Amino acid sequence: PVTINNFNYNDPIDNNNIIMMEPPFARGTGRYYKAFKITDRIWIIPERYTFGYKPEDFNKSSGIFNRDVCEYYDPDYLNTNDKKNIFLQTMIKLFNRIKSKPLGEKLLEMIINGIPYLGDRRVPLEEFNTNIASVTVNKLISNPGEVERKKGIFANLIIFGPGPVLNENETIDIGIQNHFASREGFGGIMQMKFCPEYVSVFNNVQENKGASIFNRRGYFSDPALILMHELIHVLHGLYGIKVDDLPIVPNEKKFFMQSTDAIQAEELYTFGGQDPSIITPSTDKSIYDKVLQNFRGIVDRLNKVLVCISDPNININIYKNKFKDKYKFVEDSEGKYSIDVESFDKLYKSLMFGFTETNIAENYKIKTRASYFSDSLPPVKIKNLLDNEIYTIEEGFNISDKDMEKEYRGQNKAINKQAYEEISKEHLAVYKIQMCKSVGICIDVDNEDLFFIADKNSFSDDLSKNERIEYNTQSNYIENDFPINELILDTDLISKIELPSENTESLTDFNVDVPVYEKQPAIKKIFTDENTIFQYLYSQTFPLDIRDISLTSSFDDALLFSNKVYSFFSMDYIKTANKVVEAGLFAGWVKQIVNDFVIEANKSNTMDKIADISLIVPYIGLALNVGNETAKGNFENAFEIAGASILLEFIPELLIPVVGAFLLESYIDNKNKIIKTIDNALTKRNEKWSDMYGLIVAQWLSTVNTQFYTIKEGMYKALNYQAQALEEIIKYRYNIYSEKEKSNINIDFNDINSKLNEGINQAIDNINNFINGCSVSYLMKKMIPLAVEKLLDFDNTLKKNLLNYIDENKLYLIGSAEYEKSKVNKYLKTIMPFDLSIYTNDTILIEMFNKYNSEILNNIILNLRYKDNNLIDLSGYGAKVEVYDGVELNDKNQFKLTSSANSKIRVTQNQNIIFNSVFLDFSVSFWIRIPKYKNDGIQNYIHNEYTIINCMKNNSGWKISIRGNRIIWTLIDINGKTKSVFFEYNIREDISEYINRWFFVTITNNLNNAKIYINGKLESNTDIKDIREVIANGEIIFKLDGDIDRTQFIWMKYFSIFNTELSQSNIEERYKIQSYSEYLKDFWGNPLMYNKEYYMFNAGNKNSYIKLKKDSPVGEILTRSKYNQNSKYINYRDLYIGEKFIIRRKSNSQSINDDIVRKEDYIYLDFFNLNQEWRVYTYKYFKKEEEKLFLAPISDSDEFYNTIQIKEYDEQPTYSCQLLFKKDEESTDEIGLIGIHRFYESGIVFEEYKDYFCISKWYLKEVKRKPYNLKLGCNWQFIPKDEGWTE
Ligand SMILES: [Zn+2]
Ligand SMILES: [Zn+2]
Repeated sequence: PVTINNFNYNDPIDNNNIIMMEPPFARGTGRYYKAFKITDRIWIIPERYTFGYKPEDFNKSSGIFNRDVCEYYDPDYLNTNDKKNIFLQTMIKLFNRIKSKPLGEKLLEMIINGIPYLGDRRVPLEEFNTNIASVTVNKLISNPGEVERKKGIFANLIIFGPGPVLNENETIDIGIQNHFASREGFGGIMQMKFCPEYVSVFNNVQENKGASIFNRRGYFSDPALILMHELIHVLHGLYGIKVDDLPIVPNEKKFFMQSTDAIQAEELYTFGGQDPSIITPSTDKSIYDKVLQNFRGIVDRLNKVLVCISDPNININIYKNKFKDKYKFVEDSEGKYSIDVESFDKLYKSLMFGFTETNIAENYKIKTRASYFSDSLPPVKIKNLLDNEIYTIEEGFNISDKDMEKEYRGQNKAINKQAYEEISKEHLAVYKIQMCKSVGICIDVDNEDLFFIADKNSFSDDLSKNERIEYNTQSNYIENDFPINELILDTDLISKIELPSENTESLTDFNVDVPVYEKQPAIKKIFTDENTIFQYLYSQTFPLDIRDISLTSSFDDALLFSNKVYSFFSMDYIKTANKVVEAGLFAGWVKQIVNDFVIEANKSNTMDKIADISLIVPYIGLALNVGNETAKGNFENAFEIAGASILLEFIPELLIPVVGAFLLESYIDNKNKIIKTIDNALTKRNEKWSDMYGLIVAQWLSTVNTQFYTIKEGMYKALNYQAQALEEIIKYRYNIYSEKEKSNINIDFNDINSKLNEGINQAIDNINNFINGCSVSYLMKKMIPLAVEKLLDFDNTLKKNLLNYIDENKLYLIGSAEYEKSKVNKYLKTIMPFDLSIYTNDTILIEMFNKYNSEILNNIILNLRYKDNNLIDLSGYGAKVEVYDGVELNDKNQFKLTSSANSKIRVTQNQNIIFNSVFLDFSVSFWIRIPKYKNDGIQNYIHNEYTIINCMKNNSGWKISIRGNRIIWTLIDINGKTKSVFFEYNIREDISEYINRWFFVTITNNLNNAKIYINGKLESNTDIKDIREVIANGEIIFKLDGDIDRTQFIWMKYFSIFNTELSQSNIEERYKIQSYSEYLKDFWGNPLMYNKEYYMFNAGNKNSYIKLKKDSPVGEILTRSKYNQNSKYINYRDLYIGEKFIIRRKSNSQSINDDIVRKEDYIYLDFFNLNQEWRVYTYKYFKKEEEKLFLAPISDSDEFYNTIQIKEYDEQPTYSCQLLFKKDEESTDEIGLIGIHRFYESGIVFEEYKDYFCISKWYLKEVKRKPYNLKLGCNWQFIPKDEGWTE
């Protein structure tokens, strides 16, 4: 167990537990410091740390020491004995809190027992030397007034009070002659500058600080955790594993980049969580190797140590026994020490991945920041840690007896206000970047607010080096993970070996390197005329001396006038916000504008399913103008085109090394060693793939996800600036009224802020999801594929390398050279799927990833869409698309393939996507419109099959072809085996649902079947179990290829490919999404138009048509004529028959050219009666359920309704539409719907029933029924002449 000593600052010096110490950096000169032994080998010196600092630097100045910290200065801290005593008692309390749990007590025990090796690199291997500044420190025994008498002591840690900056805690190691014992396996006395009262503050982006922007937000740190973070650094230094290696350095070439010190892997390991993932596997191993090497040196020393020249009283055996336990070396029955790989591995992982801030925080139930790379905030002062009502050893601030245990409420700034005090900004110094324009106006931006973008030099290029393979050679993976549970239950973790006595010979060689620090300017001026995120956010603020502002959508005006504030919300929102009303209408106006704010903010949940984008926050570009000028034009469109990439402030240059070649070792005659080499190179190959992915993840996290983090913080600030502006306006307008008026105004400012704040929180959740999705998108589509390219290349090189090796050994391999030759083929055949969980166990990140992978739309690997009279791939995988001159394109995303040789599209797919899942798993979906057969060309139509889409590579692939009325899907595996599935529509139907009409096709392939779906319905199925590997990523050629008629053509739309099998549910949904439109459609499925001649079709009376009756103003209903020739293969009813109708628009007298008919439009239904245009009317005064419609010349009669409202009552896809007669646009009095009715006629000569073009109220209730009745007589379709249909 660990004993924490007790004492008061004024207690007498006893030369044992309370001494007068001579600090290492004092170089054995100057005065001593009263020090207190809080525990064995650990000392507390309650005084400011002054080594390397100038006296005046303890005062706040125009300078700063660290560019990424809001530095608090206070030269009076610890300036009285009572202050010193408070420091002591507080440290005692923190140590008690630390040991209050197993994890912490073990951290302390490891630190107490991790005594520094007696010596360093300059010491002979056969000796212990205690006479060096990193091992021995002196204490003054003599009387006060002379250094006459001193005594030496061994020590592990010396904790001082803070340096100039109170909130800048730091652990320092001792260097001598440019080297550090704590970095070379020996370990050495560690020092620390620490402050328990002024703690750091943080806030989670993906979360919310008690959902209160108007209230204080964020959480303050538990000083016990801050202390344990530093203790972890001490631990590393004591075990001599605080090694340096390739650091993460920030790119600082652009003005928007954040500047900071290089970050060592040891720092990221100490924090834990996701940060270790920013350290690539290559570097993880480099560090591992360096430490192991450090330990080999120590173990050899233990085998060679014979004497201690500096202190004859040192018992060699005791130290050899202690160091053996410290480093976990093993010892044979003779006394020979050696390294036990298993024990070293466990110790290393325990020290680097077990004891971490994140792991300890979780164990002690203390909240901390999400990552090392997260904006730092201004610190706060803790009022009284010594007050058990505010802070306890058992629970810290999160005291259950105060219901502050749940959700870390004790650390919540908005909640536990009695626990802290804000800091005077006058004592704070922050490094700012002054962005000046070439004129002039200047904006100050805190360095913390900028973009942290790791420089390419941050990553190791070790993957480019050659690797020698041997029967020995084994895989090398370092799991940046360690089960904290076992560490806590490790029976032999903590040493049970005697701790040597601390007294020793006084130090006489005070040689040591003392760091020298100095402030740098707190403001750096840079010049740029750019108006990016910083400028846009600034335009949303106003000075403190101003109280009357007005919102504006003009960014430039906002920057120009102090009373003008920029808003990225709607034009309507802005106008309403600046509206001034009378006291009597003020309350109403407040409810209105606040409600509008919520609505505007809520637009963050906008969907864009037609573009295959489930979520889009449309106003982000207007809000920040981040990345590639996202404020100009329409953001949604720009995002559909370029995706996540447009939001990035900078596109990183990735390090993706050409993997080094393998050198296999030969073993002639030795059948085994040769086979082993083959197998080792294979398993090693997988290590390269994994290591490569690791390199990608590290770069994504430190160059890309960091940028997206800044965008999220920016949006949080933007939304708050918007709410603050509105609150300012509301206050101003309210305060213009007199006190008498105010009394009668019903307003609650707390509720206002409550509703605004809630709207913000909802928007933040949406924005967080949107941005995280973008980040993962970039990783998967813009990073991973580039790594796959190199890994695939590597595989090929290694493939020929292995086979060739199997040849040169052909003899020594006898009857197996072939078995292990295919062994290579089948191994290098299957590639390693990328799984982020392998490189990190951060819940937030893993969840982001899993979310992304659960969205079927991310399985889209090809999505050809129209943009600027051209077809391009919007899948994000960058397929190259060449559309040749013979292809016709329109903005309705329709494209036509004709019989011309140049009517072709060439698509070159991305070869770096896991498409070939080995068992064949993918889908193709598209809309198509196939013209009707030519009546005198029916033989060739039914006989000649022609390809329309062909995708082959090495004689393997797939293709879509057509033979008359049949569409065919064909697969051809690597062997040449073939399988087909097809859908054939009938060509003898009176009225067909498919011939020359747009319909939706979807083909899915899995291990077992090949299925064809038509309009969401499964139509065909073919077992493709026997079919082997199918190469599907060759060039896709869209072109009619076969013995076709020169008049043959095909229309297509929305062609897309999924690298997964779509479910019937996914397909149904896609069908409905792509079928959706604000406008009605014609019979062929094209947009319905005004001023276009159409024959009319009735879904409830298919074979009937309308004809103006000869002697009367009515529409008689007749039977359609039919195909008359004698072919046995075809039959149909004529479609171009009956009156030629034409839809005219009612509103806006913009003439009668042409235009799109939209649902709910008011129209006139006319038709041509020879050289005249007649109209369809309804006699106003009928009392029966229905009546015959009145067809006559155009005119305006008081007795007839002439206005029709075109409707769509069906909620499901249909080309049918309905026609409604209402008393007038405004009223809700429905006359009825246009349909067909049967009448009985009995005259002098004829008796029979006849149908007429009518209007009936009966349809009004029927169209409400579910499912929609498609057979209703009020369902009409408009048929215009079309080249795809001849009769
Ligand atoms: Zn640290
Ligand atoms: Zn940062």
